[PDB]
Amino acid sequence: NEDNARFLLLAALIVLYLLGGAAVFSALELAHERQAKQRWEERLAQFSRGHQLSRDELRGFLRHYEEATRAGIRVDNVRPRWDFTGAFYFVGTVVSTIGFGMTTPATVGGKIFLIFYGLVGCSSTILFFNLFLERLITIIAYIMKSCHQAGWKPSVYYVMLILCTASILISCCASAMYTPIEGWSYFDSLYFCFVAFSTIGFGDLVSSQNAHYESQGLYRFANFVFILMGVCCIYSLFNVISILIKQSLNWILRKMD
Amino acid sequence: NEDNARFLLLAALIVLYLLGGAAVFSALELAHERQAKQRWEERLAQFSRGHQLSRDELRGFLRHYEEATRAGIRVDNVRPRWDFTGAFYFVGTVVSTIGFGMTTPATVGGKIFLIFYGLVGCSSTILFFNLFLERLITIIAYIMKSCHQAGWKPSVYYVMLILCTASILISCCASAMYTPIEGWSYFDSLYFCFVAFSTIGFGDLVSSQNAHYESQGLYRFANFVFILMGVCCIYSLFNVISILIKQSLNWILRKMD
Ligand SMILES: CCCCC/C=C\C/C=C\CCCCCCCC(=O)O
Ligand SMILES: CCCCC/C=C\C/C=C\CCCCCCCC(=O)O
Ligand SMILES: CCCCCCCCCCCC
Ligand SMILES: CCCCCCCCCCCC
Ligand SMILES: CCCCCCCCCC
Ligand SMILES: CCCCCCCCCC
Ligand SMILES: CCCCCCCCCC
Ligand SMILES: CCCCCCCCCC
Ligand SMILES: CCCCCCCCCC
Ligand SMILES: CCCCCCCCCC
Ligand SMILES: CCCCCCCCCC
Ligand SMILES: CCCCCCCCCC
Ligand SMILES: CCCCCCCC
Ligand SMILES: CCCCCCCC
Ligand SMILES: CCCCCCCC
Ligand SMILES: CCCCCCCC
Ligand SMILES: CCCCCCCC
Ligand SMILES: CCCCCCCC
Ligand SMILES: CCCCCCCC
Ligand SMILES: CCCCCCCC
Ligand SMILES: CCCCCCCC
Ligand SMILES: CCCCCCCC
Ligand SMILES: [K+]
Ligand SMILES: [K+]
Ligand SMILES: [K+]
Ligand SMILES: [K+]
Repeated sequence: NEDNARFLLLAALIVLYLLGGAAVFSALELAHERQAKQRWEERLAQFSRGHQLSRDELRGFLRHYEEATRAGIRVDNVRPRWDFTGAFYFVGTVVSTIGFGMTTPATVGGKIFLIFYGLVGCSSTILFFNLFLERLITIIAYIMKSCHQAGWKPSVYYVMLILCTASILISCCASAMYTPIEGWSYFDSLYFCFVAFSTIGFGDLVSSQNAHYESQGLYRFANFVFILMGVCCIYSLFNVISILIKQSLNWILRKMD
Repeated sequence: NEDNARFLLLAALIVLYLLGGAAVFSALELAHERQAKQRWEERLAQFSRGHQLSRDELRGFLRHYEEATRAGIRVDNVRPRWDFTGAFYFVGTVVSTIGFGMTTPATVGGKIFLIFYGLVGCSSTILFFNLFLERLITIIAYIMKSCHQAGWKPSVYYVMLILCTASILISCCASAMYTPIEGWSYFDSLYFCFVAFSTIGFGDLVSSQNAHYESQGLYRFANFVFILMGVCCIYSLFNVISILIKQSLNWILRKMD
């Protein structure tokens, strides 16, 4: 009966959390959306009136451009898709369940292979993350025992603090490189780092997609290393916080009578 | 020493898997990409020649259109963002780490709140999935014991088979709709179902945004229910397959002596 009660309580809390977040986000973003839409409408009217064009022709042209954008054509000199390096980037985003969306299959035959490839690879990546967390806990215990000098296993709180510090340090180090090389601001770099490391992957900001990129040999290697370490650390942090939340739910159930 | 060897072996296998997948995907998609690019170039040249517009003006117009698209403007009629239900959809995609990308924050203040909101919600969702898997295993054991009529826990193989069957059934039932409602093909519907249920979320196909949507009350409820069940089942399947892969790694390590 305890397990069922815990399940039901967690479901109700998640529902309330979703409702509150929806209200807050709407209140934050509605006015900016409306202003942007009005600005676009004014620009489109100005362009249509300037060159004595018609709106149906512009609609057809924009539909063709949407198709071209889906194909991969951009406005500012992007790197080619579906070469060996681009395919490596695509499979890297697929196996980690990030899914930026900058490159997607378009043919029948590529989609079946995507289904089977992902089905086989995602589980292996999850196993890799679990083994990494176990190794990190073991090395932390060994270091603590050696410094004091099995039963020296650290508590959950200290592991959480260490993971938080490591995540912050890695994010700052990665942003310090993303900021100059790209045309991004520091806060935007931190936002991109959080979105990528959590395996959410909105796709609004994607790195290493500018055709000629100076050295271009070390940059891709550094990008790969940074993304891998960030994903591992953030996943471990999520698991530890989930354990703590479960303990809190147990306390809430015990208190209520 | 065994743990370190298993870690190293898994890393090497994943690297080889990535290389092979990259080669196959490139060989599958390069020609289609090139054909699409040539088609777009021909269309753009035709339009520019026809309407006597210079290249730079068209480039500026397309840059403005990209800026407008980033805020939610489309050539077809779509539902507004950030009213109250778009926010519900956005937070639902955020907490489950799907990240379609059809709606993203654009203001300073909405990005910090996103960071903290996701940090707190993703762990709760992971805990919910784990509790669901435990409950499903327990109910399977109880049903098996009752049919035969603790020590009646099923093997991993039977759980994997049951999860596979449930995933296939849910995917087919969900694809029964989305086919006439949005005018998709059946294979495209299955592809979208797999991409969404695995929490990859490319964003090329997104459901339930066409402004007027007939009933629009039951359709959203059904969409929510279907996505929730699919995500739960596919995550459970991933965990079981990871356990099996770990057993296989142990076997091959033992064989190597
Ligand atoms: C060596 C350890 C093996 C484990 C690998 C597991 C998962 C891969 C995870 C993340 C890779 C992120 C994609 C970045 C690729 C960029 C390459 C480029 O910019 O061209
Ligand atoms: C009642 C169980 C509580 C647990 C909820 C946990 C996670 C939510 C997961 C998936 C929902 C994503 C789909 C959002 C669709 C919104 C519906 C619409 O407007 O089209
Ligand atoms: C341009 C870089 C493409 C290849 C980079 C992958 C390097 C991974 C091999 C080292 C880990 C064992
Ligand atoms: C238009 C639909 C918005 C609200 C739908 C959410 C329904 C889930 C709440 C009931 C389950 C506890
Ligand atoms: C005792 C059974 C009560 C039902 C619990 C399930 C509620 C959540 C379903 C999504
Ligand atoms: C006992 C050896 C543990 C190996 C740790 C691997 C390094 C992790 C951070 C790069
Ligand atoms: C151009 C400045 C780039 C600095 C990157 C090095 C950060 C330290 C990593 C250990
Ligand atoms: C222009 C310098 C870009 C590469 C810096 C990263 C060096 C490797 C650090 C691991
Ligand atoms: C003896 C342990 C050497 C470290 C193995 C791990 C190296 C790959 C980590 C990415
Ligand atoms: C003992 C009852 C636990 C609830 C099982 C139902 C989960 C699936 C509902 C769709
Ligand atoms: C037009 C929709 C026909 C299919 C709806 C039935 C879905 C299966 C519900 C169990
Ligand atoms: C036009 C009918 C669309 C809604 C069908 C789904 C009914 C709810 C089934 C759970
Ligand atoms: C905690 C509930 C938030 C208020 C809901 C508003 C619905 C219009
Ligand atoms: C462009 C090919 C690079 C190959 C990397 C080395 C493979 C181990
Ligand atoms: C065009 C045939 C592709 C086959 C995909 C791989 C099947 C497992
Ligand atoms: C170890 C380097 C700390 C991060 C430097 C930040 C510089 C903007
Ligand atoms: C241009 C290739 C760079 C390879 C980096 C070194 C690999 C260990
Ligand atoms: C198993 C595939 C070997 C790597 C192929 C490299 C092709 C450039
Ligand atoms: C429990 C139902 C929440 C209120 C629904 C609001 C729909 C506009
Ligand atoms: C300017 C409003 C910021 C709201 C987010 C604060 C996070 C605790
Ligand atoms: C239980 C319904 C099976 C799926 C029907 C498919 C009809 C196109
Ligand atoms: C239009 C509102 C539909 C609500 C579905 C029933 C909720 C249990
Ligand atoms: K994900
Ligand atoms: K994702
Ligand atoms: K995504
Ligand atoms: K995306």
